[PDB]
Amino acid sequence: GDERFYAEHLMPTLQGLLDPESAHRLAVRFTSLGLLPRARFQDSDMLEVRVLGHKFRNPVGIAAGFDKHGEAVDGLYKMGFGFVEIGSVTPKPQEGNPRPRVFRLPEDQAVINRYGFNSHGLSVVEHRLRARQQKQAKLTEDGLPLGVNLGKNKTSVDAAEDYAEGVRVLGPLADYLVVNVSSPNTAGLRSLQGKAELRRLLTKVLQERDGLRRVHRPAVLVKIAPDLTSQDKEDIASVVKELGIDGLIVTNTTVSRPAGLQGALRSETGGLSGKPLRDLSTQTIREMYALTQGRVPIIGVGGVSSGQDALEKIRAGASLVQLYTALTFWGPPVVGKVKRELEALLKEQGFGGVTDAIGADHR
Ligand SMILES: Cc1cc2nc3c(=O)[nH]c(=O)nc-3n(C[C@H](O)[C@H](O)[C@H](O)COP(=O)(O)O)c2cc1C
Ligand SMILES: O=C1c2ccccc2C(=O)c2c1nnn2-c1cc(F)c(-c2cccc(CO)c2)c(F)c1
Ligand SMILES: CCCCCCCCCCCC[N+](C)(C)[O-]
Ligand SMILES: O=C(O)c1cc(=O)[nH]c(=O)[nH]1
Repeated sequence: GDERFYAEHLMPTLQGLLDPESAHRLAVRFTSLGLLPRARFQDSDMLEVRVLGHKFRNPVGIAAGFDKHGEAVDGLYKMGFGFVEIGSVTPKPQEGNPRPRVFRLPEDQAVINRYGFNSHGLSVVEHRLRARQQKQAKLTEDGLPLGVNLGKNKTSVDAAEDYAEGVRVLGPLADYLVVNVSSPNTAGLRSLQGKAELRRLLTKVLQERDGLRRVHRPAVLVKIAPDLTSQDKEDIASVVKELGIDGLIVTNTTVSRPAGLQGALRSETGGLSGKPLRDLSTQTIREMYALTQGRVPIIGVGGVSSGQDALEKIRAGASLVQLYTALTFWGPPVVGKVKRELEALLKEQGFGGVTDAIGADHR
């Protein structure tokens, strides 16, 4: 009902009137103000997942980058997301790259962005989250956890200290933290995915995390690129198991440009998201699940806009999934759509619930 209206009329009209960055800002504002109908979909028990030390009422989250500064968290839960991830947040405020820096590829159901970690900074986000900290504690108890995605400043000399500062400041306010070493839009950042740098970096992050008081001690996940070599992936899996990293987010956007893209803006610099990333992401999930023997929780992300997309990532090894780009095309109704379709497919394929389907392709 609302799905068709948003998909065929409202969203195409917003896109026709507004450049993508302006449209994004409007979306965040409307969401923050709750200017959206409370999702009518009631989450069934078979969508519940217990992972990362928490209950998730459903496995569909909002990916990092939509609410970079923690301004729309409650509105995103109202939209029906089972968990919310904000960020990336950098230690100091920074403006990001010059405009234009976001591009729609409607023929490909894709987006290219080169925002460059535009961030209000840790202090501002800290105070935003503190203003609703007890509300979030209740939401988390009720199965709606909060993740905080940490980045590094453009002019930072010591990347590990940037992430450490993020752990110290926002760790106490998060159910999980994400060490984002896979943005394609910060020079040198992805090199932090290399084995030696990654081990040093994550050792420091986990030390800082372990130093927080117990009820303020988050899970720590690493978010990785879809563009890794086989060697890169082996090394990451090894470091993650060695250090006891709590999970992986798989994947960030791709700097590849798959054959067949039709969008006029396909050769813009930046990370590509949406459908052209979908199966690249799913295969990266599949590989990382195998390399970690299924013992390391994966949040699967990239090109999800249907129950089938979600279930493919879950069967490949994901315990949870996220989406972003689908929102920009389908609007808020896509969340209920994915959940309804996912429940139906689980039933069709003989799964008792999401948990039974995690990694099922490997078995
Ligand atoms: C405009 C835009 C901004 C993003 N910003 C971030 C970010 O700040 N940090 C991050 O870890 N991922 C960021 N992402 C990546 C998404 O979290 C996600 O990994 C990726 O877009 C694939 O999911 P999707 O195909 O559903 O959009 C951003 C993506 C887009 C499209
Ligand atoms: O190109 C982009 C884009 C690019 C890069 C990042 C983001 C976006 C992005 O959010 C977007 C785009 N085009 N349209 N939207 C968009 C616009 C909206 F108004 C809403 C929205 C949210 C809440 C309530 C209501 C009204 O009920 C509407 C929405 F979800 C998405
Ligand atoms: C082998 C992967 C090649 C690159 C990505 C493949 C994209 C598959 C097409 C499904 C997209 C649906 N739509 C509306 C976006 O065109
Ligand atoms: O801020 C950005 O440019 C950004 C960060 C990130 O992690 N991923 C992405 O696609 N963009």
